[PDB]
Amino acid sequence: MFPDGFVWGTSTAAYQIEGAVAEDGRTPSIWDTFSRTKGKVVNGDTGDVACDHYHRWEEDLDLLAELGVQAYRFSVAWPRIHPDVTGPANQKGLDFYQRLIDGLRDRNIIPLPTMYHWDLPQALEDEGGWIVRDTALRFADYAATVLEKLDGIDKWTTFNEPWTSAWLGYGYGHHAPGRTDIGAAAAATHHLLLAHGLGVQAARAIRPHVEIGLTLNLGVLRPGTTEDQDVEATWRADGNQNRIWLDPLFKGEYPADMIEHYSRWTPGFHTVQNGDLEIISSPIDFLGVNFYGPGTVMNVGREDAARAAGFNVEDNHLRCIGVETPGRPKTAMGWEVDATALRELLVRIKNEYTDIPLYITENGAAYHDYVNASGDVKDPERITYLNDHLEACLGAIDDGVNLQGYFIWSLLDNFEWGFGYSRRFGIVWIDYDTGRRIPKASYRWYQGVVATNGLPDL
Amino acid sequence: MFPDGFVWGTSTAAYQIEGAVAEDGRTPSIWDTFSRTKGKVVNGDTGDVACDHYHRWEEDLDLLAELGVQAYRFSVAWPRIHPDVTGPANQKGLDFYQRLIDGLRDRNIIPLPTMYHWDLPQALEDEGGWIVRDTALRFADYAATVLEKLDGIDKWTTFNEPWTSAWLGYGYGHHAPGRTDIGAAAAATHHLLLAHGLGVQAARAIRPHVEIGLTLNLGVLRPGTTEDQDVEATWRADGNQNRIWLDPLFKGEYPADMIEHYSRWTPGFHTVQNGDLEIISSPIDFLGVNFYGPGTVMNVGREDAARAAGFNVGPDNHLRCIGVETPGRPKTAMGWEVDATALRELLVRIKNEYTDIPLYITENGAAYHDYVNASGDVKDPERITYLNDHLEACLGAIDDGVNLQGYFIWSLLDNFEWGFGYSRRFGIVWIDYDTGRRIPKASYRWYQGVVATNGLPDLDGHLDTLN
Repeated sequence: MFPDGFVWGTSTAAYQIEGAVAEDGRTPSIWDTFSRTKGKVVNGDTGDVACDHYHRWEEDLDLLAELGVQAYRFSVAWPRIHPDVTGPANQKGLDFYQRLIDGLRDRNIIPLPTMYHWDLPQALEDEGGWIVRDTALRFADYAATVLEKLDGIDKWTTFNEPWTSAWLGYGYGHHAPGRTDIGAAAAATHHLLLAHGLGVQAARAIRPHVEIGLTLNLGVLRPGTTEDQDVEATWRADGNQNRIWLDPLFKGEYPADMIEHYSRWTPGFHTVQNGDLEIISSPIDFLGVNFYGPGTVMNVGREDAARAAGFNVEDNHLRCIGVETPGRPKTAMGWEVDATALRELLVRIKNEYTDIPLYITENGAAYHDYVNASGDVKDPERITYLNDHLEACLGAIDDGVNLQGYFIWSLLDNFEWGFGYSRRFGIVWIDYDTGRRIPKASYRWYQGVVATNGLPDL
Repeated sequence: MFPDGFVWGTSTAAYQIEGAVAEDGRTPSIWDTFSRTKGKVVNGDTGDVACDHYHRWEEDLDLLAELGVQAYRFSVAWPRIHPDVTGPANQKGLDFYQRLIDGLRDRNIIPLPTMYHWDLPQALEDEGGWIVRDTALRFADYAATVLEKLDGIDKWTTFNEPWTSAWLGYGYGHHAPGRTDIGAAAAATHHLLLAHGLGVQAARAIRPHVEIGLTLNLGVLRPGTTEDQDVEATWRADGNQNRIWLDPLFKGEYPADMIEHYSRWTPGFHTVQNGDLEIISSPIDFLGVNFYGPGTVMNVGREDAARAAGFNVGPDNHLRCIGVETPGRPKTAMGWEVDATALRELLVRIKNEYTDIPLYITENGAAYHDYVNASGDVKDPERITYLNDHLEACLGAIDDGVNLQGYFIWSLLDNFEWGFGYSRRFGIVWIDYDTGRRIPKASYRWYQGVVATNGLPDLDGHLDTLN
């Protein structure tokens, strides 16, 4: 049912699956130090070993080959390429990824590498991190090195979810580096987008050749009630989630109301200099989209109207709360499931912002899997999840949205950040103590979807 | 911190850990046929292989000895002992449990076997199951067989959670045999209690010196509001959960208000013949107590007033009452609300309203989503936090004057969690089912110290060693 040249695939990160945090001269990133700080990650889990992808890379390529995907999305580690941030390129770090790229090209699998998947070197974090403009500058120097040295790449991705690096990392303190400062996150918002622009600019100079875009975790947010108080609150969360990223990238300006909302904090958007938006709005070839589930939104301190509307129910700077729908399915993360939201998102991007090729670079869900007596890992709710969301994509394509790809998160059960290894997104099960790869029911089901280029009827 | 002769232990069940369902002449139990039915258990799971404790019994005994516990609860499988109930005892079945009991005493661990843990033979179910009276009689013969032919047992248990056997099995259809009939469950209620009573009396004649009791899963139910409507709705829910068991056992009568409530369904409590209540109320030496957490109760069709009060609610009802979730309180992997202070109220209530006999927490524990890490460990801090808080409440009960003389953690092994298959994990020992491998969790090492020191270490301090 899908188009002729539809790109199937699956996504991973660097820190989440690679491991070998010290091998070949790799320096500790912000997640090395954040995970080793107590109370930050469940059970004090770190990414020292993880899936051990750094050694078992050739096994994972063969899994991709047997799965039969057209493209494999992954991340290149900043601390591997430039351990010395200002210093020269570490050849050992460049050799690992080139070998990975070459292996993928051998199996006729298109590599889609990401420059930044939240693993910022600690040395830049000590000097302010994304709060300061300097870090955005030395990303471009990192980006340029990876743009020039690594060959065999046609498509590049600058950033993976700038919202999470900034607002969870500096705003709420869930992710690395783990600060609780609004002005710090609003500053990171600009400098991440700026560093994206510099990455795109670095691309067009070194490699006119290659297409380059970025990955965003955009959200679909719905008002719980139709009152002003609740609808306006939905508009604030929408702006923070989407519009403070989409408007700069595709219209060269920040939203008026979000700038007005974030006018209070410092540094924040005081770091916005004249000419930055022209850098940020550098024309990109494609847009990466990360969706999981929508969110019913109401105003802050509006719990009674929420419960009176039939719903169920870290400082609220956005002045809005999320509310739960009783009947709606949830994942192991606690996120609601509604495939129709993915359609609403892709159609909105088509209409309001950009008409460039779109790729679902990250779509999946956590479920509590286990190896049963026979040795199989049965996850029917993940298959249902992937299937339901893919029929939404079929609808978006029927609507006329330029959707040219889909990527399942993830290939492997990985280090799920704040929750450590206690949440599993992969379609391939992992025994962390041994490093064994057990394909789940999803892998087998997805293999049929990929090969036949369409969804089998369950 | 705890009393001197306090008995620490841990509990298991027959069908949940043993496996080898079609070996040595063992016949299908109700959970054999139930789990093999379409869409009764998660992912179509059964107890065919399970923890493979039937072949790995000696390994688990060694774990029990290394854990340092004074006792170990387990279930003796009815279908393994009497494949055909009309027929004689399967010797191969008897020798498995005798060798297990011998191994327990050789490792100086007190054996506390349970006659019935929900594995009623399928042949008995086909003839009505616990609905009919003859099933209760056939149990007395079964109890007689095990009481006689198994040596080394000082403390016996007749039934593990009659409520779950009756109401989840015959009333709501969530458990084996899977029936949805109120009269059937009310009948099973009486015949389970009757089978316990006959089992107690059978003990007095065959093994005079042994102590015997039963295991009940009692609940602590709080009214959602202070209105008459919800308080009385909780009183109905309390009758089903607690009082239609406690009053027959310790008062020798059914609660009048519950008899009036259940009179409309047949067979129900019309199956009560003359002199049953005296059999049911046969004096028992101890009472097994199961508790996992409380539940807030409100009247039926009162979802709106619940949300108005500040609760969360989801989307027949013979008890005419619903459950509501207090949003603030923590949940386990099951979804059950955690509140250790409720266990203290339950124990004190049993002391005041009913009996002063020795009590044992035969089942207490929680389910969480454990995982084997790169270091090979299975750290479960929330389970340590759970057990600690509940043990702190036990020390309160013991201070209050409650005759609590023991404590058993559910469970020893990550086993077949009935309806939820292997997807939910309760144990203190992780299980790799595909190989059969066993990995003691952080709770095991925590409990190992608690049992050894006979007291609770600092909770926040011990969590620091698990990072």
